[PDB]
This record gives sequence, structure tokens and C-alpha cells, in this order.
Amino acid sequence: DKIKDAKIIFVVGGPGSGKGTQCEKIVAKYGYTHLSSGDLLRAEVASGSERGKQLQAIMQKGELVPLDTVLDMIKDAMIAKADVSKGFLIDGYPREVKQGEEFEKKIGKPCLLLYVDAKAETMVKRLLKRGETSGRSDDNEETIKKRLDLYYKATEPVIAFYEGRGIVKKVDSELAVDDVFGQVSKAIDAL
Ligand SMILES: Nc1ncnc2c1ncn2[C@@H]1O[C@H](COP(=O)(O)OP(=O)(O)OP(=O)(O)OP(=O)(O)OP(=O)(O)OC[C@H]2O[C@@H](n3cnc4c(N)ncnc43)[C@H](O)[C@@H]2O)[C@@H](O)[C@H]1O
Ligand SMILES: [Mg+2]
Repeated sequence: DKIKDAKIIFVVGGPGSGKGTQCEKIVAKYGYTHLSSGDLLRAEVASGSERGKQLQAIMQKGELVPLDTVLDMIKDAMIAKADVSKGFLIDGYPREVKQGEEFEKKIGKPCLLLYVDAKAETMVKRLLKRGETSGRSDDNEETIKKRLDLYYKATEPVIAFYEGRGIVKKVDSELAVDDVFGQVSKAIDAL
């Protein structure tokens, strides 16, 4: 039960808002264990498994993969690091209110949610630029629009939920990367 007593930080924001970017800075500075739902899912794809093929199809459409699948991947990763971790940074989960609730039922309660806030047009620009070079098949304009629609519909209520909980710190991800990280640092330092 090292885990349920562990420091757990949720990182929530739209596609291309800068979640991963900020999380890499957090890792370098604070040394937290970075668990990205996207990275865990893409790792399953990379394994060549039949599960991986199914997840790949879902992610290519810009849709949410089943709750149990991603939560179980995250839980397993947390357990594998429970003895050595300085704290957990959960990046890209939860993306619906039910994902937050099941995480609290099966794992533990977050002490902080970092709301990486960016405008829709900013996210589109960022993702199209990244899509010029990235290995992501979902960085195309049509799928980008689907990802955004899902974000506002399903994931923004997550932000509202943890605002009601009282643990959200909003960071302005339209500033320069280091400037955003200053706000991130402020929030983490106050823990
Ligand atoms: N919980 C879940 N449940 C069900 N399904 C799930 C799930 N999680 C994932 N899935 C499935 O997996 C798919 C992929 O999800 P996932 O990969 O987890 O989420 P994502 O939001 O699509 O991730 P991105 O990498 O696109 O965005 P990011 O916010 O991390 O931005 P980044 O820092 O890279 O930055 C983006 C660009 O902007 C640049 N940038 C960042 N910040 C700045 C800044 N301040 N100024 C200028 N440029 C910046 C960056 O250099 C970069 O080029 C989902 O669509 C879904 O299908
Ligand atoms: Mg990311």
C-alpha cells in the first residue's frame, strides 16, 4: 500500500496542449515517475500483440480506448515502481470522470491535478506541426478535430470534477515552455 500512500499527480489537458513536454521537465527536475497513458498504449502496439493491433485502430480514429485496459496498464506500472518511486506523474489519464473515479477505487487519490490549458486553435497548430515529422498517425487534421471534440466533451468535466475536489492548478500552456514550467514548479513546490 506504498502506492495508495504515494504522491500522485494527474496531468490533464487537450491534445497538443503540452502535457508531455511539461512532464519531461518535471522528471528532470523533481525525479517523479512519469506514466503516460499514450506511451503505455503505444508500447503495447509496439509489442506486435493482437491487443496492440486493436488499440492501434482505436487510437488512429482518435477515440478513447476501454477504461480497464488503460487503468490496468497504469496500475501495473505503478506497482512495478512502488518501492523506488519518489512520486507518480500520471499523464493523459484520467480523460473522463469515470476514469478518475475508478482510479480512486483501485489505486489511490491524487494530491494535485495540473491542468495544462491551451486554446483549441493553439492545439491544432501544434499538432499539425508535430505531424510533419512524428510517427503518430493521429496527427492529421480530421483526427485532430475528433480528439479535440472528445476532449471538450469527456475530459473537460474531469477538470471540473477535480476543481470541486479542490486540487486543480491551472498552468497557461500558451506561454513559452520554461515559463509554463515556472507555474508547474510553483504548484509542485506547494505540495
Ligand atoms: N486515459 C486514456 N483513456 C482512453 N484512451 C486514451 C487515454 N490516453 C490515451 N488514449 C488514447 O491514446 C491516444 C493518444 O493519447 P495521448 O498520447 O496520451 O494524449 P495526447 O493528448 O494526444 O498527447 P499529445 O502528445 O498529442 O499532446 P501533449 O499534450 O503531450 O503535447 P506535447 O507536450 O507533446 O506538445 C505538443 C507540441 O507542442 C510543442 N509544445 C508544447 N508546449 C509548448 C509551448 N509552451 N510552446 C510552444 N510549443 C509547445 C511541443 O514541442 C510539441 O511539438 C488518445 O487519443 C487515445 O486514443
Ligand atoms: Mg503526450
